[PDB]
Amino acid sequence: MRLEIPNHTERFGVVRLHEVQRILELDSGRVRDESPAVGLRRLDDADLRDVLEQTAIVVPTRNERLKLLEGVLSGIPHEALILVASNSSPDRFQMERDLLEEFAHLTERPALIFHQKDPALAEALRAGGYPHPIGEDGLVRSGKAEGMILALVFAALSGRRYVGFIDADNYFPGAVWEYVRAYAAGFLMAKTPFAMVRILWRYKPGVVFRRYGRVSERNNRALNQLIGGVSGFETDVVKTANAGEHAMSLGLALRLPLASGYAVEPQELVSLLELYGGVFPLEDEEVLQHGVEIFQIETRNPHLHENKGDEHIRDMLLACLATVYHSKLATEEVRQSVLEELQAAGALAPGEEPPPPVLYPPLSSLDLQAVRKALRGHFSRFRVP
Amino acid sequence: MRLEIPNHTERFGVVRLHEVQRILELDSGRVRDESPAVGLRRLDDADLRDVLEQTAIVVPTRNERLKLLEGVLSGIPHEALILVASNSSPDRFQMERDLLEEFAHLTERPALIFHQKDPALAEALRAGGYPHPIGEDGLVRSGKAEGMILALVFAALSGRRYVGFIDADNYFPGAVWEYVRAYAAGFLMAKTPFAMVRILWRGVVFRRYGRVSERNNRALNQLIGGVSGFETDVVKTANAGEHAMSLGLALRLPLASGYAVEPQELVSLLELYGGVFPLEDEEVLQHGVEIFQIETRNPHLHENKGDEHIRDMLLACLATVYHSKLATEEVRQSVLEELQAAGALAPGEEPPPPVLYPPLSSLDLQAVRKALRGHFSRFRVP
Ligand SMILES: Nc1nc2c(ncn2[C@@H]2O[C@H](COP(=O)(O)OP(=O)(O)O[C@H]3O[C@H](CO)[C@@H](O)[C@H](O)[C@@H]3O)[C@@H](O)[C@H]2O)c(=O)[nH]1
Ligand SMILES: Nc1nc2c(ncn2[C@@H]2O[C@H](COP(=O)(O)OP(=O)(O)O[C@H]3O[C@H](CO)[C@@H](O)[C@H](O)[C@@H]3O)[C@@H](O)[C@H]2O)c(=O)[nH]1
Ligand SMILES: [Mg+2]
Ligand SMILES: [Mg+2]
Ligand SMILES: [Zn+2]
Ligand SMILES: [Zn+2]
Ligand SMILES: [Zn+2]
Ligand SMILES: [Zn+2]
Ligand SMILES: [Zn+2]
Repeated sequence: MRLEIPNHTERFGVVRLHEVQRILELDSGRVRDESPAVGLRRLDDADLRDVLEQTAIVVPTRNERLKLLEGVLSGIPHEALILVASNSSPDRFQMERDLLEEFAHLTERPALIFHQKDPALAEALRAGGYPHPIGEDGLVRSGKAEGMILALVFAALSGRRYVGFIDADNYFPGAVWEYVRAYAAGFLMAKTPFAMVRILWRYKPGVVFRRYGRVSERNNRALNQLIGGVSGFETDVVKTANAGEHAMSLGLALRLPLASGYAVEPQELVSLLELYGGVFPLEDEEVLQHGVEIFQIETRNPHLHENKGDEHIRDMLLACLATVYHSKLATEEVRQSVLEELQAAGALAPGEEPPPPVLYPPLSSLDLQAVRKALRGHFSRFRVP
Repeated sequence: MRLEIPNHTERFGVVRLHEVQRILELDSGRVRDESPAVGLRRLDDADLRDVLEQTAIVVPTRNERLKLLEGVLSGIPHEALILVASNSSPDRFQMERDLLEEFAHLTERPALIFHQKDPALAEALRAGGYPHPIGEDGLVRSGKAEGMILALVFAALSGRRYVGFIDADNYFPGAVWEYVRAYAAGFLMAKTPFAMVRILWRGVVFRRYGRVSERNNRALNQLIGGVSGFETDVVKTANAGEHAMSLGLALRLPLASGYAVEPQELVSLLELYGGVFPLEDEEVLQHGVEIFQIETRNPHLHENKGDEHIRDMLLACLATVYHSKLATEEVRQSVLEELQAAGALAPGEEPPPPVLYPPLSSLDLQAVRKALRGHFSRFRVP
């Protein structure tokens, strides 16, 4: 894989937020006597795989066609561990388990699968002193976030260094291969234990392709405005406010609180800034000397995700602007810019005070020993030989 | 890369057609010390690339969005030599030359490019003892087939062993990568110098394209059964835009003109090496031909929704069979019926015997190498 080097890179405390990098070549081949370029990076097959050998790929699903999910699976590079994080209907979940098993079996690779609403996991969490995801029903709430949270836990338990997420509503397995390799590419270019990689795909000049465009644009702005509010300079750096397909080294993943809804992606960035932007004093000694790199990689393969959702669009916007409005870094100027976008579209007339998004605190607080203690008689269930 | 094992294999003279194989895993990793076997084919990354280091990948284009073509290029595995065969308008060709030059420089890899209507090549072919694809104007005829012929000449010259084709109307570089890894996957599983790999995929739109290719496939299978004496289901890639072949094979093979290119490749295989007619080629007699058919995980999602061509595609293919020297009266009539049934005059129906260029083997490479001497500069994207 050959990417561009980011021409500029926003600095913000110890966070280093790189400008978008285009991928020029999907597959760079095998390094020998190559002539060094200063404007782009070639990443060697070998090293990409070695990185993927330490990488967990979470595939979250809630009643997604089986064909699709199989498609996605066949597309994940061999070296990565697969975790299906399911929340499907009980029937479908079984079908998913059998699907994974055929797959892991035939391709001689380890995987894990689990279900969001599994009581075993709920007590596991709670024993490890992490009761926050559980609901009135005594089970973990439905929500992609809560699924990811549990996937993070497995990632942690399985000793993988990096976690990446790939959505299962992906028609193109070849795409998935790229996104996953691009994660590994990010982590290679990184020179910090604490790295994040976010995939985007921009569309350059309708119903779906048109008016979702102008919302990510707005969403992206509100992040840049948030940064601007602090540095005292405008910036156009953030282009991945929502980035479903994103990855992070586990060391950083466990450090970040997560939000509940569509708010999840945007929050991560806000969190990073609040935590490591040098404004509030910084506790974490190992981050203060290594810093955080954030990569934004522009993929060669389009994001084609099936749907039939309109009111997901409104919400997406709403959630992003919420996380910014309620940031401890939001200057008075930003807060109002944001509130005006909201009202002037769809949310509370007078009279707006957009719900503060609700935040699970970092997993760094979950005693992993307790969890290991608590699922001993079960780990062979989640595990798919 | 992991694939299914073909669950059967038609033997026809020394030709072996494999039943379709699904790719199960796009990327099987590095086989480093690994316990092999099971009922699938696993192909090591290292072996795959060593094969691509011997592979030319031809990208034909007539007047296609540049952004599409950059895409396609970006998906070709690094090891593979890129040949852009152009027949675009004067203006565009320039832009294409630039595009490629940029890409190859930036990614440090050899490419070549030519225009189908370049006079220098027409002179070269005529020198090579091969005037056949030249039109009246004195320039090479338009049509994809003619482009491929030229690209094969470049392939032979560049001394690569294996030639793959990839159409540029392709929206997903990821798909492109899978195709080219599949071509290598094919050649790796072959136990012969003479191998061929053919890729396929599985409103009221694509219903039209379906029933016709299943009809094109059926036609080819009928060709086979009429000879063997027993019906077969095996040909599923009568049309195969994305295909590859070891070069040794390609130069032995006479090429048809229209949408006859793909079907005719199979028919000529069967006629030359099916054991019916005298087969004299000490090497093919002794090594035989393997044809693979690989079902890809990534959809063929191209730039199209037009119906005039579709009929023509059917007519083309059914003609190649009708006019085969292997067709039986039964096989002939069955074609004629479908072909009238769809679109073709009631009485006087005898679909055009397609026109075929003789094998490229019948060409002197040193002659063309002499003739292109002052010109290699402009073809090679230096
Ligand atoms: N474990 C779990 N998985 C879920 C849940 N709900 C959905 N999923 C699965 O996780 C993915 C969520 O995808 P969608 O339901 O398609 O959400 P979306 O509206 O397409 O939005 C996505 O893309 C955006 C683009 O960057 C993202 O902003 C967003 O977070 C999300 O990933 C899907 O693969 C789905 O099958 C859940 O409650 N729990
Ligand atoms: N060099 C050259 N290229 C051409 C010419 N005409 C078309 N091409 C290019 O070669 C490819 C042929 O694709 P289309 O022109 O889109 O043909 P099609 O009707 O889409 O059919 C394609 O797909 C089918 C899939 O198996 C095939 O059956 C068919 O042969 C062809 O590849 C495209 O990249 C096209 O721009 C030509 O005269 N010369
Ligand atoms: Mg989706
Ligand atoms: Mg086409
Ligand atoms: Zn810049
Ligand atoms: Zn996506
Ligand atoms: Zn069969
Ligand atoms: Zn021999
Ligand atoms: Zn195709």
